[PDB]
Amino acid sequence: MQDFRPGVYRHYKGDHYLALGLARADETDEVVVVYTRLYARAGLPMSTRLLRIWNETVDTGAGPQPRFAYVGHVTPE
Amino acid sequence: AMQDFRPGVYRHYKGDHYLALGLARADETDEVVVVYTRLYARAGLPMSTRLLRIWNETVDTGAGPQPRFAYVGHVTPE
Repeated sequence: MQDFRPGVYRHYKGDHYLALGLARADETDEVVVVYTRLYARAGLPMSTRLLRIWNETVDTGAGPQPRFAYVGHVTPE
Repeated sequence: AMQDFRPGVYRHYKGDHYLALGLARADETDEVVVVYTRLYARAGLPMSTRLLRIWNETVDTGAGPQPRFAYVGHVTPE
C-alpha cells in the first residue's frame, strides 16, 4: 500500500498503462489499482485490478517478469 | 446503463458528495464499476470503486424512494 507508486507502467505483454492511484473496492473492501490504457483498442479505457495481483511476478516465455513494471511518468515512442 | 452514466459530482443519499471520474472494468471479474473520490474529510483511501448497477439502485430510507447517488453537476454545494 504505502510503497505503491502511481504513474506509467508497462504490462508484461508490452502495452503501457497509467496508474492513477489506489482505491477501495466497496463490495469486498480490497485495495485495487485504478488505471487507464495508453494504446488504442475497443472497449472501456479505464480498469481496476487488485493491488496484490498487480504486484505479482509472472512466469512467461521470456522468463520471470513483473506483471506491471513501473517506468516513470512518461511512456516511450 | 453505461451509455446514460454521467461522470461528475454526486450526492450520496446520506448527504456526502463524491466525484465520479468515470466507468471502469474490474480486471478480475469483468464487471463494470464506478471510480469515485470522496469530497469530505475522513480517514482512509480517498478513492473507491462500486458496481455500476449497485450505484444506480434506488433506495428507500425514512423519506421515500431516492437515488443511491444523485448527479448534481460538476461542482459541490456551499
